[PDB]
Amino acid sequence: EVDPRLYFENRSKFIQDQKDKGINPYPHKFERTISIPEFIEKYKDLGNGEHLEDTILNITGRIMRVSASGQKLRFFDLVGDGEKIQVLANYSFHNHEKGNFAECYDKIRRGDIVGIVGFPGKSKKGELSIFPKETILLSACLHMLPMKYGLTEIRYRQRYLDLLINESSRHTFVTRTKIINFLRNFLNERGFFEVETPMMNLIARPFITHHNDLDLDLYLRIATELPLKMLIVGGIDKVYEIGKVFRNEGIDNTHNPEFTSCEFYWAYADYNDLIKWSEDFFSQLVYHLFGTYKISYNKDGPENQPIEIDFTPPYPKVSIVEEIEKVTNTILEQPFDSNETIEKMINIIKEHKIELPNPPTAAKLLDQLASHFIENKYNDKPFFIVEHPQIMSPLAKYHRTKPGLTERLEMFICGKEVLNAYTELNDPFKQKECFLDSAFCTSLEYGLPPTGGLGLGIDRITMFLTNKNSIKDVILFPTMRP
Amino acid sequence: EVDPRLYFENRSKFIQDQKDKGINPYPHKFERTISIPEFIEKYKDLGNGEHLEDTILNITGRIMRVSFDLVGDGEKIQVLANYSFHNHNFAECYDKIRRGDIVGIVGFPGKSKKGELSIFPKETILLSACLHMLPMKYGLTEIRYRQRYLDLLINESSRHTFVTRTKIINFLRNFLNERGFFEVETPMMNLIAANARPFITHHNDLDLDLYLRIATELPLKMLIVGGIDKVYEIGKVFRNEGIDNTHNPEFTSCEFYWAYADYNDLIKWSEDFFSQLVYHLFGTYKISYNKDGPENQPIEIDFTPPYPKVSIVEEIEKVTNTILEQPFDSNETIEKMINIIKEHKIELPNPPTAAKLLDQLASHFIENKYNDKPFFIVEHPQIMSPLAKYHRTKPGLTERLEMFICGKEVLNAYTELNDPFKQKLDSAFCTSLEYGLPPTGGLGLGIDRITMFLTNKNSIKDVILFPTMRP
Ligand SMILES: C[C@H]1CCC[C@H](C[C@@H]2Cc3cc(O)cc(O)c3C(=O)O2)O1
Ligand SMILES: C[C@H]1CCC[C@H](C[C@@H]2Cc3cc(O)cc(O)c3C(=O)O2)O1
Ligand SMILES: N[C@@H](CCCC[NH3+])C(=O)O
Ligand SMILES: N[C@@H](CCCC[NH3+])C(=O)O
Ligand SMILES: [Cl-]
Repeated sequence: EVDPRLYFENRSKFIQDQKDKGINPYPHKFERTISIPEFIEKYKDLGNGEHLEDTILNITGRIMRVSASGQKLRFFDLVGDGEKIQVLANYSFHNHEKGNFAECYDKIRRGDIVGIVGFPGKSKKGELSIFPKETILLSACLHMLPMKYGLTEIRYRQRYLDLLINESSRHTFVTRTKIINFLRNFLNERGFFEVETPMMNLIARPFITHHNDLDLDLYLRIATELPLKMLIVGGIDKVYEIGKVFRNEGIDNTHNPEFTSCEFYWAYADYNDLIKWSEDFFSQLVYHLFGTYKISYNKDGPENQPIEIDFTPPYPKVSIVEEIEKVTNTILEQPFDSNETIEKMINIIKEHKIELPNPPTAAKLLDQLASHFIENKYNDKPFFIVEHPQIMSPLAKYHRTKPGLTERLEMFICGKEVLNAYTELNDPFKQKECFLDSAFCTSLEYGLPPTGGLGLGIDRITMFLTNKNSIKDVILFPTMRP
Repeated sequence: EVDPRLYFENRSKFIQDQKDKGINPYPHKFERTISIPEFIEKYKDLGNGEHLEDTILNITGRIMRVSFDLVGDGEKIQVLANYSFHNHNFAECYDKIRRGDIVGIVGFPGKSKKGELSIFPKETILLSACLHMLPMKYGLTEIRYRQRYLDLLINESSRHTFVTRTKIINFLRNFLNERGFFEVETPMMNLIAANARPFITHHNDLDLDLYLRIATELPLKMLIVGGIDKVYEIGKVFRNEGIDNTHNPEFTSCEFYWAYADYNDLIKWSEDFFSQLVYHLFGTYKISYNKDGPENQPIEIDFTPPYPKVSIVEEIEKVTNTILEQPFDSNETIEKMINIIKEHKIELPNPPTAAKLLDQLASHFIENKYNDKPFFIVEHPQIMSPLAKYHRTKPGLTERLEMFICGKEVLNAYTELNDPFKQKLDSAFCTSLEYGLPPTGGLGLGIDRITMFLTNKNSIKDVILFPTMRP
């Protein structure tokens, strides 16, 4: 035990020595007849101690436990694609002509990738194993690997260690890819049409980069909203894009400078459809992934009791202003940026011991107030926070009966935002910035139909569905300090 | 012949006037019962002049011709607006409608005496006005790229072009997933960035200058090490470099990495995947392609496997009456190549490294050996190819391939190099290789060039929706 991190020294040597002896310890091809998970699937049902000696198979995996037993009989745990089988290497069954048994297995360390030629069977004890007549070294593992339960900050830097050791890690990311596919199939079913828009435009704080043979400073997209709308105008009535978006700001458990987003835009759809949409999409994904609508989620971390979140539609809808009003014994007279009212809000913020932001714009004052009182109204369910004001919501179309508000929604899971959508604004005159892009503004003048449109935070969604407290856990190689 | 300046102003006025009259010319919702393409599909088979007057339908589209022509989702139907049927003033409710306007109609389906399939309005609402005058059909420059929504609205080919792009991508995603691959997302921004100049940007609350990925190769390999034996990613990659017909600073790529697969597997792969996509999209393996532009006769490109394979060195050698003795970066040989470049009147690059000298020589002689078929250019040397594993029988070469269509590169792939000692890059990636990368084959596709050929376009600008233009 306790190797002095000289394993590398004594492996890097061992490699060169293998080259010196005429051997190639990194051979080009190994023609395999079967993947581990297939192996398990087609031999799960053998009787303890039954060998199929007339079946010669070629298999590959990574060694993960070199157990030894006798001298003329040696074990190994072999893994591939998230699964394990045993190897039982018997001096008796070993094809001697190719090589001396002891010296063909004395070589194999933990981590090594091997290629075995064997027959399938079960041990007396009933462990399903491969039985090698021959074992080739395909790609050595030069370093000592962490033991099971070995894992820190190393997970994120070196994901390949997480994926190799912690059976949950693999699951976590297999779930991410599921979700994304589910959604793509969800949307394509409904007739939507995936496109790609530009990552860099000419205009949240942005990431700014230069194009050398262009002499123009460009900007990494803070979102996918604008071009898609320009495409609705193009006459792609149902259009979406899944993909990375870049926001220069603080990093924390629910914040990464680059993150995956989906936005779809559905011509001829009002706010009500997007609520029907969201309730239908969330529930179905959750049912798809767990067979039940309810799930468990360790909000306060895995050392603390989980909570149960219930995705059965419908979900609640809360009117942001009416709640803050209700909950503060207060009226918030319009317009919100009026003098009288901003003070009334700052008065509230301080008097409930909460952090004032600078600038104190009514838009930001609302958001804070919301994020204190309302956002954690329900953890045990997802719910919507609807009808935000126009001065929070400048692409959101003016609500049709209620003055001052828009027809917008935001779905919240356990305090955090994961969907944001609204009846789009399509009337160029009402766009206060247009009287944004010169290009986008113009399009609106070519005539945007009534449209509803919706945005999802892929990672936060993934986070909840994979019981992670950090967004760093559900991204494969998050951006770390050096 | 109207002026476009005032047209905007007179419509902008017309909107305000509508609001003054209590009318809302941008109404929130119109509950439609049917899409145009559905309308066509469920009434294609009416007799000329037959009305189904007891069927009241709600439909929407964009007006495109006053005589009215109505379009939605790439298709057109007629509108016939009759005093006979109008729910009562008719003239003043339709004198209002301009070309471009989006409307919502309440009508019944039927055919004109002449057999044109149409909707018949009792009522027509203005849903979203078109404030500008639109291009006449067959009146469309640089405007296509800046304002794509005009291209998509007028030129029935444009829509096709992009519908094809999204097809291809889906075909490939289903192609790969079928075979067991596992889509992932890697980072767009790395600490250290193929051989290409990078886009460089700063993270504010990290206080650090990061690099837009020039490719997806490295992390995927680090994932192979992770034990995702079949892994792929489709997505944008950023290269600070020249723009032209087959070049955009940002472009879509797909790279998959296939553990335990040799270089040959990737040939089988590519020949499969190309042929099948081509068969999938056109029903035949052969396509037509206006290489020299649409004013010039097309050529026929034949995707029936197998495709040819050409040994880069052996060809340049063969074609130049020349031996190119190893090592290539030797003194004697570089000269022998520069001698060749000048003496066949071709542009020398600086630096004159043997790696670049090869590439040029290749791109002149070999790359246009076949236009009428796709073909492979295999076994590049190690000094061109530093992630490519050393070819197993031939010294000096690697086990690499590159599929070329009509002179242009669209696939690049090799038996990966997995032996850290032989690697002459990220401290992170290197390290992974020391944890032990199995034999793996891996492959890269240029989504946009592939699209370009399959959609008969001379420019890569045509198959990207909003290409990056100068203002
Ligand atoms: C496209 C929108 C749609 C609503 C859901 C989501 C809202 C937030 C935004 C965000 C910002 C940011 O700076 C770092 C993030 O990680 C996230 C994130 O995951 O979700 O993304
Ligand atoms: C994934 C790789 C594999 C070879 C096929 C293709 C090669 C080039 C890449 C490239 C570079 C560049 O700086 C500007 C580009 O437009 C393109 C492009 O789209 O074609 O993509
Ligand atoms: N751009 C929005 C998502 C789309 C909302 C509806 N247009 C966001 O990032 O929140
Ligand atoms: N990174 C390569 C594609 C993968 C080739 C095989 N590892 C390129 O951009 O050409
Ligand atoms: Cl070979």
